[PDB]
Amino acid sequence: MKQIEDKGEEILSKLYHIENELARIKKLLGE
Amino acid sequence: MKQIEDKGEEILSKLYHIENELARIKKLLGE
Amino acid sequence: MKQIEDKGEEILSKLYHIENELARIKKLLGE
Amino acid sequence: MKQIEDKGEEILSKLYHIENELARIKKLLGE
Ligand SMILES: [Cl-]
Ligand SMILES: [Cl-]
Repeated sequence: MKQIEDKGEEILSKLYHIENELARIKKLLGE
Repeated sequence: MKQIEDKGEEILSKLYHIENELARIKKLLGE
Repeated sequence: MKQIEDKGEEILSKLYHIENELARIKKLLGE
Repeated sequence: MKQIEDKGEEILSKLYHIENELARIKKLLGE
């Protein structure tokens, strides 16, 4: 189903957002 | 598919939670 | 499909793991 | 389903990444 495929996409998009958050936090922490 | 939908909802729920927890951490570190 | 349902489950399980990591990090940071 | 499978793989890939990034942060904070 394309509804499921589309949900996969949305999920992935949230994971990229999380990775951007982490990139910021790693710099705040001087990593 | 109704079950997959429930798993899709639970997953997005958790993702938003994680995003918000990381946003609170970034906010606190920036202070 | 049950293959997709089972993948949903695995994904969720990783999100719980992430939440546990975060719980630890929030305490390290005195939140 | 082959496409959903590729999205499932990309998602798990990202999750492992995030888990490892958070593990490195917890390790560094505990030092
Ligand atoms: Cl995509
Ligand atoms: Cl489950």
